[PDB]
Amino acid sequence: SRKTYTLTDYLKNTYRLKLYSLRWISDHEYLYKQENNILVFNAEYGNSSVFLENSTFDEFGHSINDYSISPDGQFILLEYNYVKQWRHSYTASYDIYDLNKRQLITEERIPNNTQWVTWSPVGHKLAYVWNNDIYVKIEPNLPSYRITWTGKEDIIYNGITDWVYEEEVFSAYSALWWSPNGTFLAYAQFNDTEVPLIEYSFYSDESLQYPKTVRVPYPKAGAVNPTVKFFVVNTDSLSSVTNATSIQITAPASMLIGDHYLCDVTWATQERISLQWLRRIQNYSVMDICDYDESSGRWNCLVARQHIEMSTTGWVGRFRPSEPHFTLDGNSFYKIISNEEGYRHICYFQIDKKDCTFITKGTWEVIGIEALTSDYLYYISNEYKGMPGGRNLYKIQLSDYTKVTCLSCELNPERCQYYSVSFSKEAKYYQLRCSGPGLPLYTLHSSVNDKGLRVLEDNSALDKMLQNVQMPSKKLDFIILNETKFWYQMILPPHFDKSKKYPLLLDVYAGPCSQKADTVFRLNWATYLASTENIIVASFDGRGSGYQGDKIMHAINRRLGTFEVEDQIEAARQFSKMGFVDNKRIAIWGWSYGGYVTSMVLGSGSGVFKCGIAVAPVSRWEYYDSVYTERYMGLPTPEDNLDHYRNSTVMSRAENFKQVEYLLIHGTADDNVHFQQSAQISKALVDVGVDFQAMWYTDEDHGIASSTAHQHIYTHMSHFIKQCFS
Amino acid sequence: SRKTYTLTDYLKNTYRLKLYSLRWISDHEYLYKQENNILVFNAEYGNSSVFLENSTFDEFGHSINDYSISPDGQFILLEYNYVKQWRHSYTASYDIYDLNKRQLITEERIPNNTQWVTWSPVGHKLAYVWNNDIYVKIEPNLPSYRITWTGKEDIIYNGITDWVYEEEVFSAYSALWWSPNGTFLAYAQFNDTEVPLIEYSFYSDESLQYPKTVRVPYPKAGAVNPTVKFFVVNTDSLSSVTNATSIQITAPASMLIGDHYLCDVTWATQERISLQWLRRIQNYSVMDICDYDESSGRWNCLVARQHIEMSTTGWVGRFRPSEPHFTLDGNSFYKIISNEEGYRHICYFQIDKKDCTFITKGTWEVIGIEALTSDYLYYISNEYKGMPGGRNLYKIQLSDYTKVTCLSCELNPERCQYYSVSFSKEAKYYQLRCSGPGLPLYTLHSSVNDKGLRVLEDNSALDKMLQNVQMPSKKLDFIILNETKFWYQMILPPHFDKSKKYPLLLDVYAGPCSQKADTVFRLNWATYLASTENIIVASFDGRGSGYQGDKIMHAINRRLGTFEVEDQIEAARQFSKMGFVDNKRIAIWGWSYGGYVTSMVLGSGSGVFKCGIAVAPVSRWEYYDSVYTERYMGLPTPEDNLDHYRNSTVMSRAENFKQVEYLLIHGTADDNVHFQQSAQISKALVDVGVDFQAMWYTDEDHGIASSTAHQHIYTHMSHFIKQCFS
Ligand SMILES: CC(C)[C@@H](Nc1ccc(CNC(=O)[C@H]2SCCN2C(=O)C[C@H](N)Cc2cc(F)c(F)cc2F)cc1)C(=O)O
Ligand SMILES: CC(C)[C@@H](Nc1ccc(CNC(=O)[C@H]2SCCN2C(=O)C[C@H](N)Cc2cc(F)c(F)cc2F)cc1)C(=O)O
Repeated sequence: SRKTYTLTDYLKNTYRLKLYSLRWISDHEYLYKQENNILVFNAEYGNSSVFLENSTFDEFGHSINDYSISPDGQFILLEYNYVKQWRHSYTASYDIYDLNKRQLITEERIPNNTQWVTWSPVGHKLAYVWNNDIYVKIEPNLPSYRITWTGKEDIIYNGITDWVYEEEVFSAYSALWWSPNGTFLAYAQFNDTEVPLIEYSFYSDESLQYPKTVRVPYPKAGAVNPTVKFFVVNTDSLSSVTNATSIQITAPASMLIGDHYLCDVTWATQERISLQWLRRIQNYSVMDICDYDESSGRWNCLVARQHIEMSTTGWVGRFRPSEPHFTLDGNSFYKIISNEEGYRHICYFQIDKKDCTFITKGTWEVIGIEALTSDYLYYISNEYKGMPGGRNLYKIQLSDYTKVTCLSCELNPERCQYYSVSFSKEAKYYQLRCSGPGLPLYTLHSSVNDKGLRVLEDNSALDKMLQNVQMPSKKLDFIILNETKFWYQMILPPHFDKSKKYPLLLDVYAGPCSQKADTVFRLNWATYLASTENIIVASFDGRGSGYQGDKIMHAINRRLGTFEVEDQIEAARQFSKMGFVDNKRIAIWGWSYGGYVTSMVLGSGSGVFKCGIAVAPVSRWEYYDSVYTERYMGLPTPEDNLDHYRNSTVMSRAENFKQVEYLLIHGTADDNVHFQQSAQISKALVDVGVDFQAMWYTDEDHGIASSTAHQHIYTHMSHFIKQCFS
Repeated sequence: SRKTYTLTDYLKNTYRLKLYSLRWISDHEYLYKQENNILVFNAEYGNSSVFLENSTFDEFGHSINDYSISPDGQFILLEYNYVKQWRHSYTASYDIYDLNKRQLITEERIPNNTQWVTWSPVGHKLAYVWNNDIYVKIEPNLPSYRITWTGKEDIIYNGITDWVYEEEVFSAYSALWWSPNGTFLAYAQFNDTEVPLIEYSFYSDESLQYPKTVRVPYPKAGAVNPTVKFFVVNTDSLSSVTNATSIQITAPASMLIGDHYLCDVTWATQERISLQWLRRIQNYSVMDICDYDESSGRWNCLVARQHIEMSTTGWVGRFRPSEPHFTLDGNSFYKIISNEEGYRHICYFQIDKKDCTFITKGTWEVIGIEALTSDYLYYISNEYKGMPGGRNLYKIQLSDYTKVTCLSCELNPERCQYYSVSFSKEAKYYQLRCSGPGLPLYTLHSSVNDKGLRVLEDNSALDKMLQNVQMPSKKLDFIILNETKFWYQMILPPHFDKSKKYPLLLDVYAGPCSQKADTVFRLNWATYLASTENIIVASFDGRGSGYQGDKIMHAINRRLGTFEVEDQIEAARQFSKMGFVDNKRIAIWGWSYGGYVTSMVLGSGSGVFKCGIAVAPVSRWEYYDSVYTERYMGLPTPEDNLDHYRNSTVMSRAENFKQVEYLLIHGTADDNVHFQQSAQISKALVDVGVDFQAMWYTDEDHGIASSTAHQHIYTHMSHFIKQCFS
């Protein structure tokens, strides 16, 4: 009777998880693919018309993957030649197709090898970066206009984020920001002139005779940072002036004093724009609100309009200060910030009234400000049931702060405790995402009544297919320590016997403001081991975890590589004295930050573990970029915290590895955690004379994405864990 | 009773092998260290005086490792700051000490960071290369003279060999050649301008933040070769002319036609110099003999003086055409060359009489022309007992070629069958090196009587220390195949039972003109496994082995990666049907070329093996340098043998790896077999979905020399073999 979730049922991915990714084109209309054609749904009654045919693109000669329709619904952009670079950066070519005249444009097209292109919020104005310069077309068929000329590769990035501004701050490539009615366009430029490079080898296919040395700007902690500058241009007169005039916003003076960054820039009104500027020591940021001048033509920022935002126990925000959310008029806004008790709640500011008013309280951080009508503010947070990995949607009335209504609570909390959401334009309709504990369920809701229309995807298909197979189970809970409760979880095998000795495996990522303890239902490697192998996977959230207040998340400021690693072991301890946790067989594995921790853990004399696996792990903080590292360690100099970068290195513990069975794995083309860190980890043990299992993956970046490598790694880990155990 | 040669007794090296490395300063005097001081021995009676004190160098402030005394015995050069680069290249600083006035020189010293320095054969003239230029000092304290100014790093090498000219042709760095009476000096220059580079990462100690990208000129097979040029200068008038005039020798025309090299240049007389020039297709070389002109001042080469030397079945020579050996006058010489039957015997040439006369015959190649008095010619060869790995010294009389006397035959062939030798100047005394089968024995002999004076080192110390431990044993022999006998050998365990099933391990290097079957007595990793683990190590010489005629060595010309790999397995077969060779447990491991073979072997469908280990193995010949590769494969183009580079790639066999248990190991800073080859080997299996054991060694060059890495690797191999077996 029945089999289990094997490696193959995993790797080859037999059990599919149907989504329903849609994009609203208005306030009551969105677009949803259907494999062949692309239907256009009507938010309300759902009278699904067919927007664009599928066969209308066979004879294209190219392999097309993405599309982008302007507001006008008059042009579809076609993406192909996708060449991943970093996390979100990609270089490809695009073709514009005129929807109305049912014909494909031909002359004055977007250059091949572009870097980013986009529609403006309204109107089909196309802005784009190519060869590191910003060109803009008012009309598709018409020529174009170069807003910059200074653009010099791997030096001056116009309209696009360099390496570090991508991964750590914006988590995107798009360094341009269109204005509400497509009248203004604001970009961000970076002089990487003195920014240091990190070279390495790429080997391509067996045919390449001489390897290629990839050099890319990358400020490893304490090094030089690419100086930034912000501008704005009038996309209207640029067509009839010759050289489009590009006015620059500078300051804040509180930022000019030294090394600065650029947190999150967002418009408020057609002539009002708010820019958040962070300091290198990320405890002090300042938000600026500048408007447009009809006389002077310059963007002025009346000093009595800024909102200084500081932190006495660390950095500012979760991974950057959250984006403001202005009201319609544009003189009032809402930004999720750290409060007194250290919980992140929607403070309501005024463009001149310095202070604010938190329109929420308690011991439950708020996740994000989704929608904002001059009636309700639909946000997400971990309040219901009290748990941190519990995502829900609440709609607080802007007039009375007692009027706070949950919407995703009782939809079926027997199957849902984790959400996120997609709204229409005027937010007259929203699409909820139930991603756990049970199977994901996407559903539609009308806003004026907050009533549930219908079910867009119930996964009943996948579901019936899991009754034929003995799946595991997820016990998510908390343990008490130092008077505070910390959250962990266990992917328990089927037919769980709490009286027999089992082998444990700690799956730890646990990096600052993370969360390894949530109701999220995933069918990953954890799911295989738990079922087929009978190895209990477990993740613990300790003294650094986010979404649980600042007292928990900030307790690692500057002490990175101490508590979040101790707590892990202290956790491993708490499990030992639980019965089924067969002391003589406990494991710990981690990827990325997870590998780093899993590295400090092994070299602790803990002896709690028999073996361990670290994938692309950090091992000395000078080896990672500053915008992330400096935020949790200050500067690597004796005047700051250099003493600790040196204490928290996987290398100094190399000696205590003699007991364990370490297994290092690393992409030899990792843009993120440079192979370097792992090149020193090995050489560490080689010098201390300690055998260990090495395994490199050629050309593989930080995620060891490639189909083959992916299937490969998780295989080599299965052979390992099911050795060190069964 | 007794233990065995464990890993530790190996790695930590407990059992030492006393040598007796000496250097003759004349015809009856040499220098031999004594740890503290440095004694000077008298070749004859042996009345050992003490040359230089040890304490005379305490207060040196530096760490000194080497010394070099001029002929004059008037100056000692002191080496320190040794920075290994490649195989023989090294960069360090040197201090000259005046022996007579017992004082150290101070001003006008050798610049720090020099690249090579040397005494002339007579007189204390110092020639040296620094920053890629050739300077020469007549006197130590006096200034110096720059013979070149074109010297530009990683482009123009004056007085020093680039990467490829070091490893494959000269096996040295010294690209200058002093003339007999220090009157002339001849250098070799290299325009590496178009020579391609091979970059890679070096990571240094944990402190380096940004890795360093090592770029070095290196012509991988079929690429561009660094064009060479040869000169000569008058070290006498250079002191009194200003710019020392540097006359160039060009041609041969047979060489100007296309891509050429420079085999081996050697003087004959104060005004006679012979230069050997090879073609890119290494089957055709030409030796030139040019003299000095008193009128014209130019070095002329009367065409009727050259000695064309071609090969119809391969390249010319063993790894380069052997060096000529002229007679005193300088009009007659001896060069070991391939003869009719294809055996390398001392042909005797005349500077004008085109042909020659072989003063030796038979089925035993000659190793080398050691000494040459106008009486006898003391060479080495594998004639005695008929075996190939049998080295001995013979002294054939120049007047009668029947007068051929062995000297190292009966000294105790119960303990000796392998030699090599060090002669005095006028060869009035020679020091023999018995390196196998039993313990090494160094001894002295007088030449005028060829009588054995005394024993310089008998190893009786080490010896007595091997009676307390059960050492293995070495059965060296041959097997018959295709009517020809091929040589193999077995490092058999103690108390060998030829009736019980044992596990075998093929230790194969077997590359062109190599020898894995010889009477050499070594205490390496093989010795550990054989004893303690009871795994029978074995090496086989097949269809490519040298020292056994051309019919055996040349049978792989252009077919590299076919017979020498087949024969290996065919050999593995011959062992299987021998009893103790437990079929269900046979291994094969190889380093460098050895790993390559051991790679082709695994992917053969042979099924003969259960597992295998390859260290820094070649895996596609485009990945190695041309001067070595082109010699055994011609050029990688369809007009030559490109078709076969592609057949002989470890990658195409990636599929047949599913059965075996491959284990790849490779230095990540290998100047020789670039990590590249192994980066493709892995990616090969990753794509065919085949689990394998990877293990890289950071910064380690081709030999994984470093104490720690060395101990490490051989450990990781012991865990493996003693798993795949015991
Ligand atoms: C291991 C795998 C499953 C997957 N893990 C992973 C874990 C968490 C997240 C969520 N990201 C965020 O919330 C935001 S906000 C600013 C950018 N955020 C980031 O996390 C950027 C960091 N550079 C991520 C990172 C940190 C390290 F310390 C490190 F050594 C390597 C790294 F890649 C994404 C990925 C992965 O790493 O690709
Ligand atoms: C494996 C270890 C013990 C040891 N093996 C090794 C084997 C043989 C020799 C002796 N060399 C000679 O007689 C002459 S003459 C012209 C230069 N000769 C050479 O052999 C030059 C070749 N380039 C050597 C070589 C290197 C490689 F990396 C490779 F894959 C293949 C190769 F052939 C030295 C070392 C080692 O290579 O480090």
